[PDB]
Amino acid sequence: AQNPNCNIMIFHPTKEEFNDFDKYIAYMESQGAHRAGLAKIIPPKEWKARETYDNISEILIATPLQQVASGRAGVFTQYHKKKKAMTVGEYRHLANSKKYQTPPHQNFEDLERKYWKNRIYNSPIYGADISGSLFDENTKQWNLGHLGTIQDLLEKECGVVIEGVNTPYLYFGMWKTTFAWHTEDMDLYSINYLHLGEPKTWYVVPPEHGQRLERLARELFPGSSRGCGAFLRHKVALISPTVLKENGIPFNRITQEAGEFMVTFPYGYHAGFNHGFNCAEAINFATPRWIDYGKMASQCSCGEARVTFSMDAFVRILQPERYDLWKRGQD
Ligand SMILES: O=C(O)CNC(=O)C(=O)O
Ligand SMILES: [Mg+2]
Ligand code: NI
Ligand SMILES: [Zn+2]
Repeated sequence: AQNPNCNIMIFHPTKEEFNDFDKYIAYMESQGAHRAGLAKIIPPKEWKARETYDNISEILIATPLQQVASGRAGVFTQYHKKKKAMTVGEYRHLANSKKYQTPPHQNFEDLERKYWKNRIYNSPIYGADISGSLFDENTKQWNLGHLGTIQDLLEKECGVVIEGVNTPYLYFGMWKTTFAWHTEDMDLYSINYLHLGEPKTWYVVPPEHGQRLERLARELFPGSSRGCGAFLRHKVALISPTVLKENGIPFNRITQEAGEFMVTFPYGYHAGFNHGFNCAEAINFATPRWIDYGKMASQCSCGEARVTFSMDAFVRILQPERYDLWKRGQD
């Protein structure tokens, strides 16, 4: 078996190998990359996502989210308070303010220490899930706005034609902005490109050990666990690496820098934080190997997790028994 310790792999494709997305994902998996839950892909040196980022300040962040923490430094939840709309220019200015900026630090490890020590005592503002793309239409390779769609994958593999579309989303982050422990909707893959700015640190549990994370999470968030059988779909729970180590949960960590791709694999739980002002673009995608994960994915039926028009069709076709009760959560 390739990659039996489930280490995060880093790939360096040539421009020639960067021409066929599906075939490169298949290559990565041949080398065991999926076992970790997360891989990094460094694009060829000749590739660029677009010519410059000089004209992005007028993008609107219609609902910035203030991420308010509760709990203890190692084990907390965050709630997202809606703030008034601001442009990307306004947001970058706010991110760079004395109140919100990244503190002085030695290296990524000192900054990670400061994050886990101090996160709960601040409420950074996140511009998340903004439909859109920053790829130039003339970028032909690994353009997250031109991938083949999950609907077409289901059609090619399974023969069923469904409604729905699949488009990318932009994330504008600042110091301490946080993504809680989750897998993707319907345990899909995701791909994330860091377009500009400061890094993003990721933590990931191997898919083969996801249930161990869930068991710990039920113990650490006992009331949430009673209220919903898949409460990590709410995307509010944080657990530090120290706590994961104390409880024997296998995981890995890696820092993504501007100009690099990350791929998360089906049922790879991940969490992380941003080092300072940045902009990422991400989209879900599927392969043939995904199909059985889609059939087995947990679902939120307390109704908190509340998810897309397009995810309806996936649940209807892959999880017809759940469909009924699931749609009660979403209506
Ligand atoms: O970048 C973020 O804030 C979160 N991204 C993801 O969880 C992802 O790409 O799967
Ligand atoms: Mg603009
Ligand atoms: Ni994700
Ligand atoms: Zn729920």
